[PDB]
Amino acid sequence: GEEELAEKAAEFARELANY
Repeated sequence: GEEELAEKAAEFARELANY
């Protein structure tokens, strides 16, 4: 399914909040 596509966008997000 598309579970690796969520872990990649889910992380770029965590770094997006630190900015």
